[PDB]
Amino acid sequence: MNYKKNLLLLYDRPREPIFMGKGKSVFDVPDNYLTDRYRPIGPEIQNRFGELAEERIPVRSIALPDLRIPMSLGRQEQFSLFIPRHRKIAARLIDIFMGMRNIEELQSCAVFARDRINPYLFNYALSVALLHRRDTKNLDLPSVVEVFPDKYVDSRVFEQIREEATVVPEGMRMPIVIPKDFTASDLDEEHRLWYFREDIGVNLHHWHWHLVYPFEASNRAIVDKDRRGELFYYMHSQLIARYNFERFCNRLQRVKRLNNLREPIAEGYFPKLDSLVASRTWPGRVDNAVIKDLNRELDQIKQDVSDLERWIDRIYEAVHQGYVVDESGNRIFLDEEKGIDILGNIIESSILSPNRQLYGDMHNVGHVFLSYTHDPDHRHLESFGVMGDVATAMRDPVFYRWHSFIDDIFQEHKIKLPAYTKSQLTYEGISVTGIIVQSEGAPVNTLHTYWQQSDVDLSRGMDFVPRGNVFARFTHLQHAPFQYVIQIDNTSDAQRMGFVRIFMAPKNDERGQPMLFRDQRLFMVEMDKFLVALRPGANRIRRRSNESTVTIPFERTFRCGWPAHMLVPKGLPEGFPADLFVMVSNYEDDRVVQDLVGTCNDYCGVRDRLYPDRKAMGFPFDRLARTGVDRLSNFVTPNMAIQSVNVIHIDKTVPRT
Amino acid sequence: MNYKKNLLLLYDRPREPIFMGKGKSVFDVPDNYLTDRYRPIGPEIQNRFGELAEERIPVRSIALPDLRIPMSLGRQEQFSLFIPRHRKIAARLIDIFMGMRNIEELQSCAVFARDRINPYLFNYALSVALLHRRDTKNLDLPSVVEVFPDKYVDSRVFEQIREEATVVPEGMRMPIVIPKDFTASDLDEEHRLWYFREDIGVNLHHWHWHLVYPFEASNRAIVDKDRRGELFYYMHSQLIARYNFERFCNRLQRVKRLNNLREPIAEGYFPKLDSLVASRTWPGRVDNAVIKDLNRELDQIKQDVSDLERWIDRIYEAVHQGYVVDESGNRIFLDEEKGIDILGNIIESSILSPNRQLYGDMHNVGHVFLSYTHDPDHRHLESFGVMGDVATAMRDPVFYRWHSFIDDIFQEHKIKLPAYTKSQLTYEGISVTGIIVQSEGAPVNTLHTYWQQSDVDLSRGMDFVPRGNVFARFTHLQHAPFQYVIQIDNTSDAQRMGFVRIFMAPKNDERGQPMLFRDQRLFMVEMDKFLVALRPGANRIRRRSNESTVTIPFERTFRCGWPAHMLVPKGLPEGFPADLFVMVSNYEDDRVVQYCGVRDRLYPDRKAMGFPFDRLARTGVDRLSNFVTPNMAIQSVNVIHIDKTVPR
Ligand SMILES: [Cu+2]
Ligand SMILES: [Cu+2]
Ligand SMILES: [Cu+2]
Ligand SMILES: [Cu+2]
Repeated sequence: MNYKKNLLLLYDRPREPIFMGKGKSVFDVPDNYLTDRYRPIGPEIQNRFGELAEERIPVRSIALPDLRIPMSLGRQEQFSLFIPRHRKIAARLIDIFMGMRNIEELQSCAVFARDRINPYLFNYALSVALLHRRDTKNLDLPSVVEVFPDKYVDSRVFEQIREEATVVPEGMRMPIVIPKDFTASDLDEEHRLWYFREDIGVNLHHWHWHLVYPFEASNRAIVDKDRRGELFYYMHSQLIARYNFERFCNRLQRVKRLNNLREPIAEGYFPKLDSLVASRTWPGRVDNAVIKDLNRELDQIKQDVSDLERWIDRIYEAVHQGYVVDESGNRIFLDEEKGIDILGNIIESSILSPNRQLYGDMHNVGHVFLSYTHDPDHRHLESFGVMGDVATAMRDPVFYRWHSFIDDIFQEHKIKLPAYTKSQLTYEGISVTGIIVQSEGAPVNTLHTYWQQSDVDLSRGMDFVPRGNVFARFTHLQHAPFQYVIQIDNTSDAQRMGFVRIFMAPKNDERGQPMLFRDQRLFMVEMDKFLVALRPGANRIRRRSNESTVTIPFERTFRCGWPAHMLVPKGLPEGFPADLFVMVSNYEDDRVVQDLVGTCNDYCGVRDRLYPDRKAMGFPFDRLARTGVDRLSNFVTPNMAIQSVNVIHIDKTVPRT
Repeated sequence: MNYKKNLLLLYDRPREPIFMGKGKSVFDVPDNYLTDRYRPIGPEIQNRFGELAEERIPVRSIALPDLRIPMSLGRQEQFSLFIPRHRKIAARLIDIFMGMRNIEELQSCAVFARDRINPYLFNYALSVALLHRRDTKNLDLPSVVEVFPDKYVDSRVFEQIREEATVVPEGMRMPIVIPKDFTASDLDEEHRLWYFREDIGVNLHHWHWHLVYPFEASNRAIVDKDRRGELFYYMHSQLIARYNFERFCNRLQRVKRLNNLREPIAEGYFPKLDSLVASRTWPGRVDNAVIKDLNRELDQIKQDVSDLERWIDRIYEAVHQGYVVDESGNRIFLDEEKGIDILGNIIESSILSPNRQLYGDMHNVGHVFLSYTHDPDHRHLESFGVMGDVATAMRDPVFYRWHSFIDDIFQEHKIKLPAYTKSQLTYEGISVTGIIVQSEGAPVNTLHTYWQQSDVDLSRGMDFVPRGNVFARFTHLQHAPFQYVIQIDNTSDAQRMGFVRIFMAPKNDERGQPMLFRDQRLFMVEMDKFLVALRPGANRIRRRSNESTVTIPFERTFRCGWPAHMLVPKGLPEGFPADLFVMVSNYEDDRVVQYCGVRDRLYPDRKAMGFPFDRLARTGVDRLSNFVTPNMAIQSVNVIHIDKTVPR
């Protein structure tokens, strides 16, 4: 009905009162729905903003459950899901929206609440409720860049957008270029990774992943998704694999983990963001900041560094022991199947953790510690730095150090699992004899990258700015389109089903030697995974880069999955050598019997109960090598193939077409 | 298309070869589709009936997966979904039919298989496939009475139907009366409940319920229906409530549970059925038969009584402990919300059970033990008695004892739940001031029952019988139509939505006083549950007996739902006193944002099944008349039976 489309208007101009009129509509709000500030002059307002509106949306007056807790958070305050207290506020609000009887009342509750609670919080609480209600499915949720550009753009632009919108008439407005490589100069070698850390795409993917797989609320409210623990492990694990790749393409070494929390943090980061909702800027972190015990009375944080250290010591113990202990005292075994999934819920701390009290909230609390080095006891009345918000956490270099450490802990479990036997990863009959890649106007086995400007309308997000269009020009990494061509022989006499699993890693190390397996296995980034039917004899399989199951299209992100333009590492101008790897596994073993919708539920989707692959995530390379194996070229079975690829960057700006 | 209608022809005459022609059609069965018995004389056969057919259905020759497993079960053997081995065979066949994507290849696979596999098995496997594919939806499957009358009718009639059909010309054929109250004489007081145990209607309802909610099925999608565990609890729980009602109307006490499996079973039952597919009869059970350890090597059953006892001991422990343990070792808590649902899947064992290995297959294995007392080690090469088949299980009195026990186990959990507070079952503003019932030509607050003959065409099920019509006359309980009239006051100033929940129980005890709540709560049978919009002030709600959400129409059964004619207990000639109860709950709380429209999504009521009375009374409450809140009402009803046979 219309109602579905009317809720989307709430996302429009988050700080402009709801009675000011969104898009080509306006809400006809009761007087008891007006805020205390504006209610005493309600007559003057409803009339004043009624003009220029095609439609007028009525709203029925209900009682509405108590909004005390939702309103506890200040309006000009920041909102993070990492902070213990905010979690309890969101879960209260989400409960109101995710218990609202009708689509009429959801709209009524929302319209009332919207101008009383924190915009950032409202956006989150609504998102999730709509996302997981059974009568608001298939809904096109606005990009959070468009509603909250302050979390994605240098603060400098805002006063230019205000100038341009006020001075120049619509239609004649110049697109505002968004600064890139702006957080640090060349004295800081970390500045080279701007195109990854600060890319709009990857920050949106991270934010959205945490939307659809929260770690707190209610198991029916989306917490208990199949293998979400393993997902948490793998997704974040691939972030660092991809990051480490991009590091090698900028003449840097692999990211160093956060060994121990008492030693200083070498790499500072000033993010250059200004929260228009908080009306303040995010604090920076200086070079050689030290983690400090937190005592944030307001936020309900009383945590010592030793608490964190204690959790880590215990988690390590469990991993080595090989089992964990639940609240009850019983033992649960970290086996080949569910071990990783359990560990994930323990480490991030999802209510699915079999003993939160013992093994703690290790990952999340780390994000808070790192974000509050500048003001840990609240004596300076300052908010958290960028690592305290999922929306912005990936911008800071320390993210990759903290997430690198966490990964080492997971690894400590994976190296205990028994090596995959020759048998286990052989496909009797199937043999892959070669894989190549071809781009239009480029040699075989060669990928190209470059810069590309794209445009985004940030109009809906610019509160109290003259109406009209406000286009912003993003510069971001892009790759030339390509396609894989895989030669597979059947030699069976029957149609064979198979999973095509495509990863890509560096060929050599930082010192220029052909990488060993033990090293290289951890640097393999997944590039594609798809089902294929093989006829007897010979089969030529072709797969386009844009069909990737790791990626989501341009149009989806701007106008949940990994951004398409970030699919290929940057490489070097002189060319960066890389091993492309493909494996065909026996789909009959890997199959997950299931009924599936597969239509852009941002990647097909996988919002259906189960995850569509019985094998472990990162399956060929998640475990150690079997005896005798030493490098990729002798790890291989017949049903696998390796290919030398060369990744060439070109420092030029192509248009978006 | 036609294809949908052509599959329905497979259900016609299950034991007549598929090339003999069904209805006004015939299949053009290839010569390599003829069975090894019939292939060598294909020429003479194909053109025996070759002219006399209006339509001729072609059938394309396809690959056809290996049908070894489906064909493992003998053709002259009995089926049963309780037997472990049959489950694996059926689930595999279901998988084949289900796995042919095209609706034309399904017809081809079916036509081939039909004459190679066990008819009972075929019928099940097809029924399940059709009901749960997308292309074959809303397809009206023929009543299993019409295709397999042997499971529903005294064997005596069959030789009369054969005589009548051979001797007398069509049009002059007399309807065959089906014997009633034929399994036992008046020396057995259990014989009085024939009209319930042996009623066609209720046996069909039971069979069909297990069709749409299986407990084992390749793909955990069709087994995983919303609250199927709680459904399993409640549905079966209502069977016994209704049975116990009918017992009181025949001067009997409440059904005694199977306290322990070592003690003899007092009540024997000879069902008098003859399987025309097995060409044998179902075995009877003698008086004072004892359960015995099973070793049915063929059927793949190796179970000791102590195994059953061990499962029970463990389930009781879990229920008292208040939690279960999954395969992984984790604990899951039997809370107010999902507790009952979990327990249901545990008891009887649905693949949804969080730990089958520990808590076992308790309900199902019980059905097998009870059905094999006469031959537990297969030394006598005899098949299972009536309790071994869902289609026939309700005929035996022991069914209600075994299902009575099982219910007590569920109860043990329900009595742990906290009593519903005055608050929880009050509807602020709403007040029900009275409920009555009226039948045409009968005093107020009075229900009538009687016997009624109905007719069913068993023609499609009578294999190798001269074609024509074969009408059978069933005698079954019936009630005079009636309607409820409910007086509800709003006193709010706004339109209030509400759920009307109507139950009926016996009024008094054996000593002649008002029954106490603790007792009476378990004897309340659901009569209706429907949504109503109330205007401010006063509202007069009227509801017909035939609008009941517990029931399905006549036409569906004869031509899943409780039979309409069985909606009202029998009562006595002198009149049987009963308390009619109604409650209006706040639909806003009970609502679930998504017999009762299309079934395939959710159970439309957030409240527990049997909601007013599933839990113990709050402090101070003692009998129904002080359990009541304003938004409830009680009414004395009198149920009168009349021993006469009315026409339709
Ligand atoms: Cu994250
Ligand atoms: Cu993180
Ligand atoms: Cu049953
Ligand atoms: Cu049963």
